[PDB]
Amino acid sequence: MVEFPEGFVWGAATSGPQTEGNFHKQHQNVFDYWFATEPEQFDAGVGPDTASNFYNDYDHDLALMAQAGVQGLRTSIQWTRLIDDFETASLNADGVAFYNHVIDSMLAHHITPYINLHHFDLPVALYDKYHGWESKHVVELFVKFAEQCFKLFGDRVDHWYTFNEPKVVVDGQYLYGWHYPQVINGPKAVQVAYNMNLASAKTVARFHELSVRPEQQIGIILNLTPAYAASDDPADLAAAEFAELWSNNLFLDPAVLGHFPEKLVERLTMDGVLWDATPTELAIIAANPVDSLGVNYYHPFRVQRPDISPKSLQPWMPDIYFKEYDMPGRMMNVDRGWEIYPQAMTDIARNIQKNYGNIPWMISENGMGVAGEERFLDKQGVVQDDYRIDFMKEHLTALAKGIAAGSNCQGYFVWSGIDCWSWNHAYHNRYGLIRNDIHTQTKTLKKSAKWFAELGERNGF
Amino acid sequence: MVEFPEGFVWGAATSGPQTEGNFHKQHQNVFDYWFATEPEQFDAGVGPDTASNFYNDYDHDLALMAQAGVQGLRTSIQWTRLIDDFETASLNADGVAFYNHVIDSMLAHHITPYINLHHFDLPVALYDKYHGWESKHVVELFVKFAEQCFKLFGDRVDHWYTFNEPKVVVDGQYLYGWHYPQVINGPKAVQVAYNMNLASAKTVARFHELSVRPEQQIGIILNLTPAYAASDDPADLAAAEFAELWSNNLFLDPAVLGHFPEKLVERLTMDGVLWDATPTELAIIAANPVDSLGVNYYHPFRVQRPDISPKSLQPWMPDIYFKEYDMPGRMMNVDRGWEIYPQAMTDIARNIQKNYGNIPWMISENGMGVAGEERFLDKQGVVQDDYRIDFMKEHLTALAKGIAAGSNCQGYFVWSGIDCWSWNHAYHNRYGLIRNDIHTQTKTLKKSAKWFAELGERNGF
Repeated sequence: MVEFPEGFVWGAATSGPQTEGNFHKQHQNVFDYWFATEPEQFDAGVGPDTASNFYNDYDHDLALMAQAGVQGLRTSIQWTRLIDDFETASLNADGVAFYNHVIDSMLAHHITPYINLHHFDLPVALYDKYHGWESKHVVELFVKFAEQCFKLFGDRVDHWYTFNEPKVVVDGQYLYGWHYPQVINGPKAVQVAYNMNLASAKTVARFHELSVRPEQQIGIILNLTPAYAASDDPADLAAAEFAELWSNNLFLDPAVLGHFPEKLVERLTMDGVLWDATPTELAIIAANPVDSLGVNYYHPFRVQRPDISPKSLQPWMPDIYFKEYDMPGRMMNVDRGWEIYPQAMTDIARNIQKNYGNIPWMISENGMGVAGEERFLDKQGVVQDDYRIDFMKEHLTALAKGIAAGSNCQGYFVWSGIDCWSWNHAYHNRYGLIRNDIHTQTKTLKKSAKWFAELGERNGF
Repeated sequence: MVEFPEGFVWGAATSGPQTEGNFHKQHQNVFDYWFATEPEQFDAGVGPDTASNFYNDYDHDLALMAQAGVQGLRTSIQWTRLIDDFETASLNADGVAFYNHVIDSMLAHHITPYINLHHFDLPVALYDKYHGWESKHVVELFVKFAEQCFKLFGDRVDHWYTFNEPKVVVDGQYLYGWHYPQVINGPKAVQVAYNMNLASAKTVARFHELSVRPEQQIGIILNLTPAYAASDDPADLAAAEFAELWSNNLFLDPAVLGHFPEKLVERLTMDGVLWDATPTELAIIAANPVDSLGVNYYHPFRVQRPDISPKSLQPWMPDIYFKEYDMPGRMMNVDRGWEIYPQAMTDIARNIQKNYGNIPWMISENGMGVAGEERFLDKQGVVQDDYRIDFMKEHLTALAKGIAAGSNCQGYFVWSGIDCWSWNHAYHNRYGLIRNDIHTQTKTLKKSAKWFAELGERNGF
């Protein structure tokens, strides 16, 4: 009734920081330090020190994911676990040993590894010493960490990603207080977006200098969620224009086309907040676009005119040009606060096909987070998460229309395999096909896990 | 808006004698002896013995030059420091170690070495024993010295020069009294100019027999300022034609074309002052042209007829055919007594392009000297030397339009990187991107140093 291309990958996505726990980890990332000093900023004071116990229980957790139909698992390597000295990227022997264990264990459970290098987990010491992603020297230290990952694990990992959602690092660390250091500074944010695009292009370049087999490829993972104008009012259309350039093109265009979006550069310049770039850096970005795209999609983005004129006396923010809009009658993931709009999948697919060379891409994250899932347990402690199955069906239906129209989508990864630690929200909302009882770290397939395994067997539903 | 070829080298120029100091040097060059016996001939009694302390401070000095944007550094090895016995070019172990330290330090700071073999520093013992450059035996001893440099340092130096401006040695030692021994004798000057051309050619032959890598190449550094005639009257046109042949073709033609300028030798012959040359020597000159050209430009050269007839009874001098002329309305460096005329660089570029097979060449010196620069210190001890930036801006604009017309210019070297000892003028005028407080040997980047680094980054301005 709804079928998918031959070879389509059915996978799951997590990250190191949200699964491993902090057991024996050498360095604190910014979230580790945030929790150590202000535990009250986290749901129930549950931080990342244990998370979903993946450091200790990886082998059996991978077996459960394989049970759940996870043919590919995408997670991340922590800079703060792998590296001893950041300046030279010397190696923490115990951390290298741990990532070889989980990659080997993925293979033994017949899971294809997809390895992302960075997922919101900047080392706090590099923020204290250089201001983190503001520093083009920190950019270089990142590339040297990437180089080690490629040399250590490239022999049995084909599929890599530089970053998960750099835009969330920019927004979170420098615009809205979501991430420690909670800086609130538009111009810095512009430089950080620049610096992270540059780090990604420099990592792509080093990846291909070091690759040995043709099937090795490196990509990036972004939100491509479209900006719908609230109305056809010119002021709402103009707000949606800028929201689109700034939330999507800022990263999509340099990663895939090789250059920054022309209209955005012009607006940033006119406002006096343009990044500092050099011709040599821009040439690196132009010469090393990603091999593939990971699309994270959860909810649409709707936007109307700003309440006050953008020429008002205020600190510069991208938000001076647009304000978020609530559509009456929207479908809502309420205990979460997000709109549910599957059709955006189709728009994204068409946009990639028409405007971005129909580059090979995957849905790298799609999922629904729900609170208090103990209420939906049945007589055997199996969460009856039909809502999650229906949510997956609605978005997969939309995806398949994009594919039949000709968009080069090659896989679908659910967020997430096993309930994992959702930053300051901790375990308030669950996303997994597999429930984790975090008091005992005992995990059990949900109803959606068996549906997912069957979806992969029939390559459809 | 003014841009340069890809690969363009942004560099700085100095010399051994003007930077090192005489710390532990085995031999006196002619300037050393001259300061030791008549220190009253040097500005403020400041001599060569400490200079800018490069012998003791080279590593930090190079680090400072690297942050000033010095991509290649051109300096010189002293005959009087490297060599123990001149007759066999046996080695002084401490001198060898010193120059390996310097060269290694350059590569460690990512500065490409450009090594010149001679910069006005004839060993004084060789003047006393053979009358120096008048002696073809001394020519042979220079070649034995050069051979040693190539063998010692050829493994990690690609770019060489035989001489910095032999013309200044001819002029200074044998015409106008600028250099000890201060001989005033036209006929000897003519022989010394022949001998040094021969010494350069023999050194080029020795270089290529010893070369290991195709990248290795050796040139000569000349001043090629054109002789602008004061007017169109034939007496003025005649004066300028000879001034051109004498001050430029005398060295350019044998160095690049492999033969001497015929209308010049004809006049030296008719005046009975021609050098003594053998056919075998002339064969060496023709068989070993240079691989490249270093051009020194500072100010134009304007010329009018001589006040009396060249037939008058008087000692033969090149000047009997021309007199320098001062053009009304000239743009002046009124403190230093130099006219500013950046258009001459465009003329040089065109002459090399049209008449010397567009041989690869660089601006090996260009710069502006200013006295009493403490007048422009900020509150943090940084010279505000905007005049120097504008000087560079004007000459680089002229340089670029020569490159646009097709001239094969590949680099631009500032005189100088660090303030250095300008012979009898000592430290009266400062040329550097980097100030030296000569009493303490404490060096500080000037404003122009920051403006030189960014220029290298844009490869333009």
